[PDB]
Amino acid sequence: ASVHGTTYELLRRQGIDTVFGNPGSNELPFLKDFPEDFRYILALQEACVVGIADGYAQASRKPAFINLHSAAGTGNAMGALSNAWNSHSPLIVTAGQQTRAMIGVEALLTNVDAANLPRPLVKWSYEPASAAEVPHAMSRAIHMASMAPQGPVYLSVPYDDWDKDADPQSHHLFDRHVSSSVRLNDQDLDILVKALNSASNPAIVLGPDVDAANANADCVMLAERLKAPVWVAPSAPRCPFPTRHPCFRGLMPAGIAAISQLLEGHDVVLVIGAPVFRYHQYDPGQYLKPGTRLISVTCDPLEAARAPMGDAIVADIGAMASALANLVEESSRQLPTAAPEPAKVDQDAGRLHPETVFDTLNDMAPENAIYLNESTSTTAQMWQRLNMRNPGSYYFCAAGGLGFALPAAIGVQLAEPERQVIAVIGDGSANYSISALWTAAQYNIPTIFVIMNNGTYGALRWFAGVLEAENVPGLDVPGIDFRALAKGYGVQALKADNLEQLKGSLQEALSAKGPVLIEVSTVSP
Amino acid sequence: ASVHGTTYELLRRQGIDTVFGNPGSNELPFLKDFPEDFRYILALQEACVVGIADGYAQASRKPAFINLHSAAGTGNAMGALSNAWNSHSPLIVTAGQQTRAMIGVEALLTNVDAANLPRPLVKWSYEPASAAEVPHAMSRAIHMASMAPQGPVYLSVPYDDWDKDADPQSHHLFDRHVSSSVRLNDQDLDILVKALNSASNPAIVLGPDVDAANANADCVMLAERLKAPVWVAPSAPRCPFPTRHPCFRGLMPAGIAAISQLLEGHDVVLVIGAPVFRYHQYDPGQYLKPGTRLISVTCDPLEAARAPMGDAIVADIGAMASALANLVEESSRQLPTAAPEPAKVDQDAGRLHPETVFDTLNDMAPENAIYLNESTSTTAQMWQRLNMRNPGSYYFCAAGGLGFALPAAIGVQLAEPERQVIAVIGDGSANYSISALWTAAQYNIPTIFVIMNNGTYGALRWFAGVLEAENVPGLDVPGIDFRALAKGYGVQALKADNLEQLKGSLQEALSAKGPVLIEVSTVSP
Amino acid sequence: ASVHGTTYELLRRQGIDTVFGNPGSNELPFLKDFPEDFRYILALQEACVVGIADGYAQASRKPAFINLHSAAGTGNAMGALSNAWNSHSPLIVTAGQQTRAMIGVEALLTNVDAANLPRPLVKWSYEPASAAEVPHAMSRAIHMASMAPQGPVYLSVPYDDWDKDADPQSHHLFDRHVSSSVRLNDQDLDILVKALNSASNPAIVLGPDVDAANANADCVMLAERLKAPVWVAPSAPRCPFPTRHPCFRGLMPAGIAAISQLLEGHDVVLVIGAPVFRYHQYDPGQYLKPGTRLISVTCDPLEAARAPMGDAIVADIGAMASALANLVEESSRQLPTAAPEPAKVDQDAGRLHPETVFDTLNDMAPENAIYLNESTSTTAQMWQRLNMRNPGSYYFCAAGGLGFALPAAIGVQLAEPERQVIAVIGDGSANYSISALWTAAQYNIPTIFVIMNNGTYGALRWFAGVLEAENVPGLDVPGIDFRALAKGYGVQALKADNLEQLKGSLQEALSAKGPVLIEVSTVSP
Ligand SMILES: Cc1ncc(C[n+]2c([C@@H](O)/C=C/c3cccnc3)sc(CCOP(=O)(O)OP(=O)(O)O)c2C)c(N)n1
Ligand SMILES: Cc1ncc(C[n+]2c([C@@H](O)/C=C/c3cccnc3)sc(CCOP(=O)(O)OP(=O)(O)O)c2C)c(N)n1
Ligand SMILES: Cc1ncc(C[n+]2c([C@@H](O)/C=C/c3cccnc3)sc(CCOP(=O)(O)OP(=O)(O)O)c2C)c(N)n1
Ligand SMILES: [Mg+2]
Ligand SMILES: [Mg+2]
Ligand SMILES: [Mg+2]
Repeated sequence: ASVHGTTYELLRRQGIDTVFGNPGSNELPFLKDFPEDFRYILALQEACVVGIADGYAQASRKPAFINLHSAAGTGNAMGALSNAWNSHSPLIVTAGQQTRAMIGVEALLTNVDAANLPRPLVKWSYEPASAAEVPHAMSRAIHMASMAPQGPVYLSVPYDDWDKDADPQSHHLFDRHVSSSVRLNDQDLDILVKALNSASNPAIVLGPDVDAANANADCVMLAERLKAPVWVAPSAPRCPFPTRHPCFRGLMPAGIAAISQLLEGHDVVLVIGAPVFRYHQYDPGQYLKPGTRLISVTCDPLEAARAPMGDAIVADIGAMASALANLVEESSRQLPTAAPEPAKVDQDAGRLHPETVFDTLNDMAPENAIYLNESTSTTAQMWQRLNMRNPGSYYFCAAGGLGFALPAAIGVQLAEPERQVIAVIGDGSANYSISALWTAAQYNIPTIFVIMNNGTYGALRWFAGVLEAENVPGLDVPGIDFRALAKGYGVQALKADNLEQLKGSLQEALSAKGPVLIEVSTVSP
Repeated sequence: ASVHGTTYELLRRQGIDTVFGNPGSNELPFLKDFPEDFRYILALQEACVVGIADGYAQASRKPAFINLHSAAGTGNAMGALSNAWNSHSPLIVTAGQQTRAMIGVEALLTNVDAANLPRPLVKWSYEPASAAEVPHAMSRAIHMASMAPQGPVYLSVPYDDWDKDADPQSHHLFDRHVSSSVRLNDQDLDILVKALNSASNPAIVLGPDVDAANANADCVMLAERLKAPVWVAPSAPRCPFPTRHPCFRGLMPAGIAAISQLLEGHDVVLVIGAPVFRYHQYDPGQYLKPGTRLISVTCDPLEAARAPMGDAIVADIGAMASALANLVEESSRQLPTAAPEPAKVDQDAGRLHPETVFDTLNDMAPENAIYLNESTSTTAQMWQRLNMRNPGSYYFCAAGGLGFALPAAIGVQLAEPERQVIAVIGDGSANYSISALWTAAQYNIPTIFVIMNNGTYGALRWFAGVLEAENVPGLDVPGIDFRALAKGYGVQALKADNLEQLKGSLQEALSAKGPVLIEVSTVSP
Repeated sequence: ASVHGTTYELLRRQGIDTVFGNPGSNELPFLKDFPEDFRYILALQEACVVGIADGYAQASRKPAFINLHSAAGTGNAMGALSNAWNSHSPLIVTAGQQTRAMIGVEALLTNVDAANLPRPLVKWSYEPASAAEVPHAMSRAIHMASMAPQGPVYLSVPYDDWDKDADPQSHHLFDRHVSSSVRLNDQDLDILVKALNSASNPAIVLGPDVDAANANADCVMLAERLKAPVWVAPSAPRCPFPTRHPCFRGLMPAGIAAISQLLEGHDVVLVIGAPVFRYHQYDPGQYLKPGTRLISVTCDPLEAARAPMGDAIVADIGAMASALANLVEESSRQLPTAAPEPAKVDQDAGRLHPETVFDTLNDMAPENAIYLNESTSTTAQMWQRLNMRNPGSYYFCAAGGLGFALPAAIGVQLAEPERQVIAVIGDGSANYSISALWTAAQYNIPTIFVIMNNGTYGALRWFAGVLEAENVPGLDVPGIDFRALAKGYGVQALKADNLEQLKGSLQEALSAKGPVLIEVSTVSP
């Protein structure tokens, strides 16, 4: 067998059947004779290839396979990798290298010091020392991406390797099962359960690894038994809990003093599937107030090490959430009462308030919609206004890197063909991976893109206000016609300048048989 | 509180009370006002500082703290780190950096690009961005070294940081408990237990993470219930099983074809606490023969990813060994029969055969002795001839880096004051960290060093034979007087040129109140 | 031709005929059939292999070739590399890697992520992607080490590569000549010459790249024409000027305020072949006083970039010193007058003052002696008391990493068989690479080692005084018998407890036909 044949066999035996790619000449020997059972998803720029794969992985809860072109293709994707690192996305990134005979002279398209290029944003990064090693290296990549804590990995392959003879002993790679589905030993688990049972005012804080694990329903059982309020950890990249459940208390503010104040009076705070914590703004104070202690369950030793307070347990989030939900006592305390509905903001017949857009989306979208956020100044309102009952219903760029939601919405919709994906993207963010629109058009992946157009980088105007920073250049982005960009890439486009047109545009988009972009004229900050 | 005071408080609250060091000027601000409850162990060169700390950590089963001088001190220790990486040793390596005001100009003793210096041989490597951050960075280092898979970490600290004010919120670091004591979820554990119960001819292979976990006695229960032979995985850095137990079958040959041949006819091979596998020699063949399947339990995702065959489970070795030993059925098969005793090699009245040295050590040493091996051409004989009943009884440089056993024997004897440590070290290996002898003399740490003197790098002469390599230079090391080197560093010294003198020298050394070196005239290969 | 044959041919064609090494099993395929025209110099530990090669390179002014064993051998040498980096030493470091077929599984002796291991202390670090590439990679290593700014480089080679067929086109590597012998263009050179001619009170500061370039005699002509005082830049690793020439003013103090004060009243300060500057102690103040401007000529862009003041020119030191010495006008100012001789320190019949040792060395040593310093608390006195008329007469560990002078003295004496090498090494420093003594004994390289025994790390006691640091542990090193360590490794040994015995020991050592160690009882600080 050739290295090509053995590698595609390994991939299909490990569950991989799709290649997200932008091709190049170092990759033609890999892509030729492309197997009939695989499907290649082209995108026009690498940040878009990786963003699509990333949404697909996160929504499918399985690794996604990427193929990029040498150094420049890999480099074009590094902002996307920054997000994938922070979301623990299982991404297997492969890039073609020059033929081994041309690497020394550094011929054009040589990826110099290849394994160092994607660092520090990958779990494992490698170039094999011979062609026969490529299937074993690919095996290592699959498992490194897929073990807890999941994350992106990188394999560089000289293009001459593919046609070489494979090692016949590579067949032992094909059916390897590797598990990291582990939980705290019985004795220590019992100590943890007794501490939860004994708490007089417990709180729960949930992060994105809960949704990744599909542990959401176990965490609802846990919060119901403990009769405990549930917050989402700050800077949330996913939604880990039904947002209209009576226990739900919303997104935590990403500040040190805000969070200790929020948690005051809670004696035991249990954090599951989040870093402790992904703060953002400068908000100095106590990490925790007197009387509050914290216990974190994380799948990631780097999170456990860097928490400034609390105990920690490094284990699988699905296994831990399930064990705790089934072991804790039913508390005799009263179940928390549901937060009230948000108020309607006054809206005239002109530009839309973001509140109005979310309220209308919530009124019209199916109950199993999936939302993506890259509307940076409207996050708090989005979280208050969208009822998200099901898992896998929210994604926001986990490292803050814009250019995620537009491609990732396409990957998510590919992963979940029966759930309507709606990406709400600011006019600033929409440009970073605008070319991804073409993939949705070409493959007919029926994502709806809602572009919030207020003409400015609104969140940066807000941070500038907090800093009291005057005379900052580069904050305005006038003069973009999103309907013309959608036409550019083959996607039906609509404009909503007021509420009547927003309703009509949403009705048409929800009825459409393909992707749709709606440019919404929003109020300027 | 100062950063100095808060950092020593963090260390003592996390169980650390000893600093293994070779001091320098960037470290004086850390070492001044050295706390009365800590103890500083000086060694004269950094490979020796790290080798001592390493033996201490491995034998104590807890992290050890090291303090070295900037770049050159850290660089002198990098071979030692190579071993510590492969043995999963929990080493917290700190090094002093220049004052922050002098780093830019690259004053003398600046550690340039400090965090990259020890890579790839550390789990985590860092320099803090401010003085107030140093206690949190130290906390991160403690936990990264201590979480499974354990390993060395590196922290660089500008010398001006220590006298700065600490953040009052650093107190939340002091009592953090972080656990990685986890095992496979119940459902999958039950599947694994049923596969073991159902095996018709199971084999067990154990590696060094079993001894690190003190899981040895659980693995004896497991092998007794399964009525299964037990091998030690190849290239063994520790001994995970009593070597005269009836199930024990010895050290596996470090070759691919040798191991598949050994395992042939075994239907399920369970590997615990080892890489799969640490092969050495070139020995191409099948990874496993038809009819054999393998299941590995490892604490290290990098081991699980790179195994060329088998299933794998990434979990704590102590938690997994205990759970399996207590859950499996007692098989009705007959218990394996003990291997026979090794034969006596003919010995005349002249130079000693290595076989004779081990046989005599076994005759005379206490039953709780601890041995270290750095006699590279005699390993197989050592394993056959020393009855090691207890855990923590054997150490051999885990990456093959010579210069480990002499210092590590001193650390081990410090960790285990009531167990006689006996290091058997070839005349070649003895030179790499010869200066460590001074530490044993100065602190009166009563290690016995047995130097196997055959005048040559014997194992390299053997590998040269296997390669059929002629005219190789640099293989002979004549003209070293080990009794004079021991005198140099204050250690009592004895010579054994025949068996009568070997017996007398061992009797005197075993009776001594301090360290002793015995130079033994061994047969030339 | 094989890769082995083509590589040794490349080496001899590029002037390399000696391999400094400590062998291992990954290197046997390289070392077999060792060519009859090469010479292998064995040392017992890698810091000693690299220190010997380093002295040899620095004194010979040509690259030296090193061969080490995989990761642990390379790691044992990293402190030595830290020095070699700061001295711009042209060192070609090769290390053996596992066979390519065993790298993936990480067999024992695999050097993982090999090219990153020696960073940041090398100019270039690489592992070839195929066997046929090895001679080109070796060519790259030779030239990267040898081009200005010279420095260490690293090549990792899988052991199976050597017996493979070489590319017949590799012959084009054999006779490549690569020059970096360059100087500032004529127009800008003329501007610089006119500025020097016009200076009313010029000063010259010289660093180690002057001695490396053998530009010393040109700098004497330059200082004589400009009638300018000459200082050696701080933290000096080499001596660039005759120390009894009338222009010589000694070693600059390594502090910011000290140097600006020293230079005050000098209108133009010309620095040649040094960083600007290698400060050490904390000594805040003005980089330069009003009225002083600085112009640096360096062979190293990293030095030019990081100078906090002055203009800079990046060019070859030999070409620039020669051009300036021949172009500048003879000034009509009076030639500087020679510094007076140092005074005799009162010495009784007991322990030796360091002043007395240097005074006696200066009285007895040949006028072409070469000295090495690793007596850290006595540097200023050494510089005042040794008349060093010739180039290549002084070496001190350029990064401050102890363990350099003892091995490097052996390399220097190998490079300069007709110049008596005398290494003055403190009792603390002597331990770091003590095993190097064996190389001098085995090859009969007649270095004289003068061990300054005061029982303590004296310079650290001094820095502790400056810091006002009390209760510092680990500063004393009692209980070392250097005569016994020399006997250990086959080197004749003498003791001097007073001046009479110092004189007699020096007379005997200067008369000896092989290496000699003298342990000198010096006054305690
Ligand atoms: C790749 C990339 N480039 C730049 C940025 C900086 N940045 C961002 C940030 O540095 C801040 C990110 C942040 C931080 C905390 C919480 N949420 C977001 S926001 C932004 C403007 C986006 O404008 P738009 O999409 O029109 O939405 P709003 O009008 O609602 O704000 C910018 C430019 C970024 N985050 N990522
Ligand atoms: C830091 C370092 N430097 C070099 C080496 C290479 N090496 C070694 C290796 O490359 C091989 C290591 C090895 C490989 C597999 C199994 N066991 C050991 S062995 C050795 C000689 C040691 O001689 P000595 O202590 O006198 O014992 P024997 O006479 O019984 O053999 C050498 C030099 C090494 N392993 N580590
Ligand atoms: C590899 C290594 N390890 C540690 C150090 C730290 N250090 C040193 C330093 O951190 C300081 C180096 C320095 C700094 C500026 C100028 N000169 C030297 S000096 C030293 C003691 C050496 O003792 P000894 O040889 O007996 O001579 P003296 O009695 O005359 O001082 C030590 C230990 C070091 N420089 N290098
Ligand atoms: Mg906007
Ligand atoms: Mg030997
Ligand atoms: Mg001293």
